[PDB]
Amino acid sequence: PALDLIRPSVTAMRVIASVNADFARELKLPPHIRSLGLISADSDDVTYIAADEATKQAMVEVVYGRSLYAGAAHGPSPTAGEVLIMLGGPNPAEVRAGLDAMIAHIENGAAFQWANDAQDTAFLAHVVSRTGSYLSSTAGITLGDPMAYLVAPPLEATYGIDAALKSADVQLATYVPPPSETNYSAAFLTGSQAACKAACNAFTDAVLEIARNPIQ
Amino acid sequence: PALDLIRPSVTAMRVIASVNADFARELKLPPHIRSLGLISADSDDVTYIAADEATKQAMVEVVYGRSLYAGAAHGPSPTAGEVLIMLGGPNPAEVRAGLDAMIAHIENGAAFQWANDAQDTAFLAHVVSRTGSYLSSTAGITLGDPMAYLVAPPLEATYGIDAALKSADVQLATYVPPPSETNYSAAFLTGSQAACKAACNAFTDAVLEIARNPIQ
Amino acid sequence: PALDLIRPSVTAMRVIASVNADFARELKLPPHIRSLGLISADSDDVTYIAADEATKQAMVEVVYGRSLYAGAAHGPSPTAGEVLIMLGGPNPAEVRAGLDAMIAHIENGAAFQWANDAQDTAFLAHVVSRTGSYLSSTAGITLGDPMAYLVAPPLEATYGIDAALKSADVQLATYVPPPSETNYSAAFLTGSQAACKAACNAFTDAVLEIARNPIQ
Repeated sequence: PALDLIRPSVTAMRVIASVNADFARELKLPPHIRSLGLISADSDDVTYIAADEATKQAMVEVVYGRSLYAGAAHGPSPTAGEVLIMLGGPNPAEVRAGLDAMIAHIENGAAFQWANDAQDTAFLAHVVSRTGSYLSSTAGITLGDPMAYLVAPPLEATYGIDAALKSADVQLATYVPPPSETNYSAAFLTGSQAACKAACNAFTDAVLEIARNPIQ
Repeated sequence: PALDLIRPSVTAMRVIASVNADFARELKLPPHIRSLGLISADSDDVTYIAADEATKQAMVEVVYGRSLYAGAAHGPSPTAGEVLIMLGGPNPAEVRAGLDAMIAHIENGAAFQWANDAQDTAFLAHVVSRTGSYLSSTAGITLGDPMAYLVAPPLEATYGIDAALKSADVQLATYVPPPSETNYSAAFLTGSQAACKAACNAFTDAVLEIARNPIQ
Repeated sequence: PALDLIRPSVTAMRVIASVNADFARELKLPPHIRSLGLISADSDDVTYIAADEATKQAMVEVVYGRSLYAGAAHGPSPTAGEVLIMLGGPNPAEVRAGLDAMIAHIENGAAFQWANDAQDTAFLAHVVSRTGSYLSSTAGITLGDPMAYLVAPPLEATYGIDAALKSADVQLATYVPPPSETNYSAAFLTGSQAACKAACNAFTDAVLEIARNPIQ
């Protein structure tokens, strides 16, 4: 039913203890990063948040992060999900700690929710109370500060973003207009933590409203 | 059966009477445009034509217009369809008039047609007799002049475009090679109205030919 | 079962004996190329290899080559497959010879293989012993030299590329990170022919390993 959590899952994972020199150059890895952890999951935004959480729980940084066209439900294989994260580290131990943190946060952390009882529409309104290096890489987001991670289908997202910015003391840090590779739209809002929560609640109310009466 | 109209439908709609300042800046809205109408439908090109028709029937202009990867049949939700149009206006009344025009033209206007009796292949060959601001935004298209809107799968489209340019007194204004986000290919042809109709008929004949015997 | 060949098929084909002048200009065709062969198939990489083989078997060159978003299984129509190749030639005879070579190599040539018995995961590890103009267009690849064509889902591909570069005397010529329009990842490796075969075998072993135990 509406507001129930969609539980994402890790679909594939591997650790490259020592990345090949040639491939390392093509990947433009810093000198210190010669160990690489690969992970794929069926939910892109939840995974992006987990990767960022990983850069707080270990000596890792995101080397690569991209989502798939049309999402997991139209993926080329079960191992693909709709994302691939490559975490880089100085050694296999740090990489595994990072990956462990990613697994924990993909299975029991930030999660999309059903916008309706029909369960054909999904959205994400999540507060990252303390951003790590990854999310703070984005222009407008400072390392350690909080943020609201808002994701929804094109129209729900546009309406909801406007509705969030009017509900709390927050600023638009990054706006990803529709479509993303997955055909969703996304926004990263900044400000106080309590304010970000507020924004998330207003976002949710907007998406649910459209879910109930999509055409007024 | 072949040549039957595919009837598209509006999947979601909303009006933002007064857009948030911050969001307005990120959207780069002109000073006069502070009211915003959002609409999503299951057919991208038909919707693009409706939006353009709207800029003739009201004091609106298209702020944003983009289609989804792999189309409506592989959309993330029923409200997404495969397009989102954001119409901008000076006030909610103009925006609603624009949206009303969009609805009318999405339900009873330009429409794709089945290329075969199997109904697994679709195309669009439509004459926009008088283009509005939106379509005329495209390089080569003058405000008010006519044009042929041709859309078909990669090969059908390439063959048909060539076939249209040989059938009537027309020029290639814009060519969108495959794939578009929806995996179709498209062309906007220019010239006299009667000539555009001619181009549409030759386009159709080419697509049907391939539909009957795809491999000669 | 695992390692069985996926047999691709041509989905649509046509020859334009004499391309329209206007369209020819928009396509930026060289003066000598005024005949054009169009072909679409359900497998993009196999088709890219066939097109390249065609530039060896006839006086043709690839005018256009692009794949579709989310692949054949989520294509807009059966004629679309997931690729469109436009071969350009000086006359219809050369174009038809090129197309004949493309058909033969799409039906009985380079072919993806199932990574698992479930047959939900596919990969490509193929040695092009003598590259033609098309593949050698890519920076790092010399006309006539050999190469390994490696393709797999995001994680399988990353792991396998690293694994290939460690298995044989080869260099990374081109790396296409995930996702491609089809949501796969790809690599073109260079070096001796025997070495390329080696790389293909190590690639395959890596993809199969992940297929058996995707999460270690």
